[PDB]
Amino acid sequence: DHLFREQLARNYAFLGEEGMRKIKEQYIVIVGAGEVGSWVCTMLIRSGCQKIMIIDPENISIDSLNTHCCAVLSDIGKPKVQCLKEHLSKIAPWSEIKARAKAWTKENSHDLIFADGESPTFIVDCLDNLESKVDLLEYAHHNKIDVISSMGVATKSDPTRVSINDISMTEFDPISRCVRRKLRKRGIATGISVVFSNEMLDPRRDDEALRHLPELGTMPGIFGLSIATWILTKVSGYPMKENEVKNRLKFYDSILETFQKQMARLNENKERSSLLGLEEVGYIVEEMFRGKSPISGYSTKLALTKWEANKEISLTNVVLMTKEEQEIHEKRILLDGEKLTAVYSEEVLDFIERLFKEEEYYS
Amino acid sequence: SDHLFREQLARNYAFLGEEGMRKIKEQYIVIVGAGEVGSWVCTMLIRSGCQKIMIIDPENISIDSLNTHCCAVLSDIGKPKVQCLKEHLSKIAPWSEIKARAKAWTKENSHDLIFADGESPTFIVDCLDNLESKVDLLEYAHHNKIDVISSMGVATKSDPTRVSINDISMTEFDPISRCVRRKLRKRGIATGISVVFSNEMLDPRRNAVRDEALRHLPELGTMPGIFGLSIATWILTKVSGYPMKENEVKNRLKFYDSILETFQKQMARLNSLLGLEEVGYIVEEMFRGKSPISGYSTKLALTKWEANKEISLTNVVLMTKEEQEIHEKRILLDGEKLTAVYSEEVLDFIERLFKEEEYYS
Ligand SMILES: Nc1ncnc2c1ncn2[C@@H]1O[C@H](COP(=O)(O)O)[C@@H](O)[C@H]1O
Ligand SMILES: Nc1ncnc2c1ncn2[C@@H]1O[C@H](COP(=O)(O)O)[C@@H](O)[C@H]1O
Ligand SMILES: [Cl-]
Ligand SMILES: [Cl-]
Ligand code: NA
Ligand code: NA
Ligand code: NA
Ligand code: NA
Ligand code: NA
Ligand code: NA
Repeated sequence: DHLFREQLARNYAFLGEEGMRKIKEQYIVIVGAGEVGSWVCTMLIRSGCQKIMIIDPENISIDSLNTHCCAVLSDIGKPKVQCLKEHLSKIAPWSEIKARAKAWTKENSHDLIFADGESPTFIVDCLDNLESKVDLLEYAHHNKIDVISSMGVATKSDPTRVSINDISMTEFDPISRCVRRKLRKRGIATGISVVFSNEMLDPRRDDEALRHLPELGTMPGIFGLSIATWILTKVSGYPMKENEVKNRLKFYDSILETFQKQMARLNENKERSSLLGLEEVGYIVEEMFRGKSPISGYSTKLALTKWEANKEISLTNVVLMTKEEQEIHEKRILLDGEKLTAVYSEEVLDFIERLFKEEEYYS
Repeated sequence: SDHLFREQLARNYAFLGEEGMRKIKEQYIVIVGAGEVGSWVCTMLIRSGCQKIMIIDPENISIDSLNTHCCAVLSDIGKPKVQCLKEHLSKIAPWSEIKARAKAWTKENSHDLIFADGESPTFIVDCLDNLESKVDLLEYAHHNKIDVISSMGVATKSDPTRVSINDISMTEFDPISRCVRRKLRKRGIATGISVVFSNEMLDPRRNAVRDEALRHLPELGTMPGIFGLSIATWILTKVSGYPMKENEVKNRLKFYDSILETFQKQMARLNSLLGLEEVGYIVEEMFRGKSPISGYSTKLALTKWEANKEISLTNVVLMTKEEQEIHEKRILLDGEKLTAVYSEEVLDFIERLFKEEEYYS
């Protein structure tokens, strides 16, 4: 009773009575007991949450003893969740720790997280499998739960550059790109706060399908804690920064109008023209061409245009460019209808064709 | 077996390159203090490679130091902090030699502790709280040319992004760093000592008021780790042939000459003991590169404060050559009162800035 309070005396003195009282009553769901999740579960419990749940099927491979905070030679081949509850039941016997040695899915979530008829306060994504994460975040958002997602920690080697901001604003982190694009594709643009760092290492040997490669055995720690920290502060009501968002709705509208015009010029069907709404103009400009004309590189006064004459309107057959560039394009390649090989050089058409192949991956 | 080490540490091996690891193995790392930050540090370098660490921490694993310490559990409370680690780390890294030391750290024993076995220390990590001992340590680190990192403070820290690693010189902002740097500079050293710290502004809710009797307040369970992990990350990335930010220092040595030149010149126009390193302190640390009269950073100079007192650190003020000339005629030569020339708003701020400095002596 009064022995518990002396263990966390530090946090009681910092966040206060009102703040700390609010943390105890919460219930957190950790999806991924891996090298990054490991820490959250610990730190959350060390800093003193009574109830958390860990969801991870796989066992601790000899690999993980480089990063995993609480594991040890003796825990090789222990289900990652099973090891935590064992190495946290010596920190806090008071703490209920629901350990689930099963995989998470869209279909089992309803009957697994609500278990014993109690809602969760927080979902912490600490997954690796792209296909599984996006699904979790979709489910996390659409049910309106306070939720934070870890991005990958691969290629990262400086703890100063790490950050927590809205998934929308991870432009320059190649690791995040793979998920937020796939998550944007399902409509979710700016709902989620996430960890990551804008650290690029292209001069390394290492080695357009981008993948998770190596990682420095400390960094995952940094992430885990920085999440826990961010949880602890958000939950408590301590002052933090709000997440800035990258929705240039005004800019997406102005573009759409330059496309919605083109559809009245060509005089094409209303059942194909309405397909491109504000929602999808955003995706196209921000995630595909990254606010940059693929022919030149300019970013001032752009517009959309049907890419080929004969083919239907879709993401595979459309592109943005400078007004002047779409003026030419509209006039030359599709209205007069001459082959695009004489209007555009080799260099560019290879950059375009691949830039659709990459879009066809996320479809 | 070698194979154990490699297959266990593989992901790092593949990250930094075998040539990188070779160096990590060679390292003999002294970690002074193993309380919150120290504990973190120690664990990670062992866990991430290093097979030779010394730890120096008297106090025992307090029941409160559970939401902080990196491994410690209820079973091993009331146990020497250095031992607790040795046990947990010798279960994860049997290959690793962790010479724990119950004893406390002094300027005198330092050598007879660290060099005892005969191996020269490659890297020192300050994780202390007693300011005296910390300075005494950082002092020792530099005089014995040992690549050294030092935790500053985790007091009033909320933001895991603001955590920076850099030189003492650059930590102007972080309020905690002052007491540590100030003394350090006045011992005769304000460059070379790498330090982790958050320059996170003092949180408003729990302009001429600065009297440094301000100290450490409450921690936040997670933050110590951020510091620990980061200075581990740092040490690992440095030792291994891996690229790095390369922290750069704000020691305006050129400036100090040009301002001292004004002071030295004022002495020859009147009727010289003041050092260049002493000015640098007066300039950067006390007046903070800004006149207390105007606030401008341009065309600055020194000048004897009042004619009655001896030329000391508590009786020379930095200001514009504009302000030097006026002050020189009116207070040094014409012999006027101080209340007569300068506003009381200034003369207070100047008094406090001496009562600040008065402490550090
Ligand atoms: N679909 C999934 N649902 C839940 N956990 C998963 C799923 N796929 C993988 N995991 C686990 O989550 C871990 C992610 O942690 P990490 O690789 O350290 O970021 C993996 O190592 C798996 O053990
Ligand atoms: N003079 C000293 N020499 C070495 N270690 C010290 C000295 N004074 C205090 N410490 C240790 O510094 C650590 C700081 O950790 P903490 O008290 O948790 O902030 C404690 O574990 C102390 O035992
Ligand atoms: Cl959120
Ligand atoms: Cl063992
Ligand atoms: Na809330
Ligand atoms: Na519109
Ligand atoms: Na150094
Ligand atoms: Na400290
Ligand atoms: Na930063
Ligand atoms: Na100097």
